[PDB]
Amino acid sequence: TNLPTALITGASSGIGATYAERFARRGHNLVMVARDKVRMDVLASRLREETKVTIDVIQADLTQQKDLAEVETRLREDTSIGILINNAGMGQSGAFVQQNAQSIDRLVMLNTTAPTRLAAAVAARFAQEGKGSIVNIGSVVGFAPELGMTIYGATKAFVLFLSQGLNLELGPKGIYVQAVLPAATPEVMDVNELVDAALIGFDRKELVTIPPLHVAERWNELDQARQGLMSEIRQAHAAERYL
Amino acid sequence: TNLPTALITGASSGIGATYAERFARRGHNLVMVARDKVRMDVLASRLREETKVTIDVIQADLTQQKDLAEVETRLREDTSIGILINNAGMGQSGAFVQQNAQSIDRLVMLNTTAPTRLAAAVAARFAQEGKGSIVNIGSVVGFAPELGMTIYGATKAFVLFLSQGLNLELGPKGIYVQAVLPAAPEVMDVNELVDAALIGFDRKELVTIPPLHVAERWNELDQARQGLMSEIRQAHAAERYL
Repeated sequence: TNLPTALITGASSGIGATYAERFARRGHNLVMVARDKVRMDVLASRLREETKVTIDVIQADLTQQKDLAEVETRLREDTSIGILINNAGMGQSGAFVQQNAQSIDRLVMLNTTAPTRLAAAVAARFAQEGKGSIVNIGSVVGFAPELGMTIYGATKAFVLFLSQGLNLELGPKGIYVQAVLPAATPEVMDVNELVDAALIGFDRKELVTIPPLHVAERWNELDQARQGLMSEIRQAHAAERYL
Repeated sequence: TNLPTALITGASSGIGATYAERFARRGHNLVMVARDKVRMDVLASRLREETKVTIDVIQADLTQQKDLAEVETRLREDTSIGILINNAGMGQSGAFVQQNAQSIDRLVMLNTTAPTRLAAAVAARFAQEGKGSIVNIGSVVGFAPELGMTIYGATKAFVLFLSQGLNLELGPKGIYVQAVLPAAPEVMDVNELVDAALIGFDRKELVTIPPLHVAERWNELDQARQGLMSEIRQAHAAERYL
């Protein structure tokens, strides 16, 4: 059976690097995309020797239009790429009043605009072939505006909604769209634990995978509450409490 | 002084124009920001005659870095502006496979990056003065990925989270942050929607959803959200993942 090549963003460290290591050991060829080329080459050299798979290393600053369009083109034309890992370690630096226009641009671009454009690059080809996987790395911060990471959490709420919408749109076409929601990473989770758990959901083709969530029912309750709100949407007139 | 000036984006038609009309009749001076200068000038000329308030008209394509930076600068330096209406009529054209990189750029910029940057322009000054209002125009589509407007609804889910986070961050400093969520075949009158949103604005309501028939549904949804975070145990993966 064909094991498809996986393109992974932010593949130089953290979740991206661990995803590259796991897929290489599984037998997948890789396309590693990251701004930090030095760490990518170190990791790629080790994975080539250990796993004998093919690894192409692309240096790219996805806040650049030039670099992002080049990665988009690779996803569109490389028919061997059947897996896209939308990963970005880009977080928010402190409070909202400390953000400047430039850091907001980069934060939204890396966590929202770039993942959406990459999914659009493979969506048309995945629909042609009737197969493919899009794994979007969100965060549980998208559920918690109380944590004080306002812009970052907002981009993660974006990524979750994007995954839910892409599933309903691309699912019937044979495309698997997964949302992975790591914890804010006071002992936190090991990155090996996190990615191994995310892959257990990937193999089950789970749509929303939240490794740090103790009660899986909590998600379904939130989804039910969401759909329960939409059942009371009557667009003809405003509610009486506003009259 | 007295009634603070309100800056309104997308003020050329729809919700933005209706907001401009309501605030002008209330006695607020306006700063109207929109790409369509012709419709802004028609509306501004009439509102000047009817309401005698001051209206400054700024033509701005908020997908341009130059134009957006100018509106940010005006928000930082004009101390009379005490109200920001983050409004954008920008929607999505059909399905996701039909979206191109350029339309995605503009959709996210107008509905996500620009409102966030405009709020950042007033946040520091509003905290200085200890007062001010930020009204973010979201949508109920942010609750419904089933409607097939994936990117648009995603930007609106962004806007809702931004409002909730800005409330908890800027609220204690005296800043009011409101999220207004209009609906997406009989639709609602735009006058009803803005009149309903302003009823919540005067109550300083944090989340105003005019088309929501049962207000409790929102509180239940927010409770369900917090219930999920209460079961987040970050030390180890859940047992269901080995």
